[PDB]
Amino acid sequence: ERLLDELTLEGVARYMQSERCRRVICLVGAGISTSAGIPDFRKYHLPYPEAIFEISYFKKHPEPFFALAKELYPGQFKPTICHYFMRLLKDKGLLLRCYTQNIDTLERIAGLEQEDLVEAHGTFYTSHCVSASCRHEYPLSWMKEKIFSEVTPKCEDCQSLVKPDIVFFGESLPARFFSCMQSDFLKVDLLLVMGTSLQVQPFASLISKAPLSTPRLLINKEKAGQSDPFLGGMDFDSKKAYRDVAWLGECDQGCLALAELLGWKKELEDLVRREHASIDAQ
Ligand SMILES: NC(=O)c1ccc[n+]([C@@H]2O[C@H](COP(=O)([O-])OP(=O)(O)OC[C@H]3O[C@@H](n4cnc5c(N)ncnc54)[C@H](O)[C@@H]3O)[C@@H](O)[C@H]2O)c1
Ligand SMILES: Cn1nc(C(F)(F)F)cc1-c1ccccc1CO
Ligand SMILES: [Zn+2]
Repeated sequence: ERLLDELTLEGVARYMQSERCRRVICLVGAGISTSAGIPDFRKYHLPYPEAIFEISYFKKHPEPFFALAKELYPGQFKPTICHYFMRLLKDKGLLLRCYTQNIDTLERIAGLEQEDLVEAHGTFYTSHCVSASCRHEYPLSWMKEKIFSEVTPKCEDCQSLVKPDIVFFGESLPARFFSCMQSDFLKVDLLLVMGTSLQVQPFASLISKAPLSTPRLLINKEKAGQSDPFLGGMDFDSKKAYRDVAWLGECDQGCLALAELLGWKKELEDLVRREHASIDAQ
């Protein structure tokens, strides 16, 4: 009946190395970056505490946002074992797409390219002048220098405010999300959900966009995605369970176990160690 021979990580690895599994979509959240030192990120006289992340207030008073940005700026941008496992998926020719709710750029530092990524909530990687007639793009280095010097970032062409490409409250989701969703989920063979509680919509509903036969593996500290008894959910434990698997623990250790099952543990170790060595050497 089912594509997985058993509702275990071993069954998922066997399915992955079968000829049936060619296209893997990753859905990742804050949990895949806590081991990197980036925790769950989410005087100025704010009218309401959400104003610091609402677009209108930012364009009126951006200084609070950038003060918070200096306070939260990471001491290092070192992706995790999980990030590099996704890079390995890319190298092995199995990665259809990575949908991320994170803005910390670690997916790109790990070697995932823009075509590989749907950054559902944007990113700090790129910033743009807020003027529609200009839209000058600035890199993260420029923005970091502005934030650390405590100088509000202004466009060099038109002197307008420059905003990191994260999706503020009152901004729309990137259209790439919907277009890529409509195409990708016709093609997915395996859904790999890592480090997210699947509570924020519409990113959570993504799991219901997979075909009914598509196996779905959750690597997370706690079970998530099951239908809420109060209000296509994950079914790990019922007698009708057939495709959903939960590996409970650190995302790094779950990806290590999966790589070991796949025979990739040495490749993953070498990749992580060389990339971390190059980051430390900057
Ligand atoms: N780094 C970031 O970019 C970041 C951080 C915090 C919040 N957010 C915002 O939160 C929203 C998305 O929510 P979400 O689902 O990503 O977060 P969430 O807090 O709802 O879920 C994260 C999940 O990961 C688990 N987890 C944490 N550390 C883990 C680890 N080391 N190993 C395994 N599991 C671990 C947590 O227990 C939790 O179940 C977006 O609005 C996003 O902008 C982003
Ligand atoms: C500097 N900064 N500022 C914010 C905000 F103000 F929007 F919350 C988020 C971040 C940021 C940037 C890069 C990596 C990780 C994070 C989140 O810890
Ligand atoms: Zn400009």
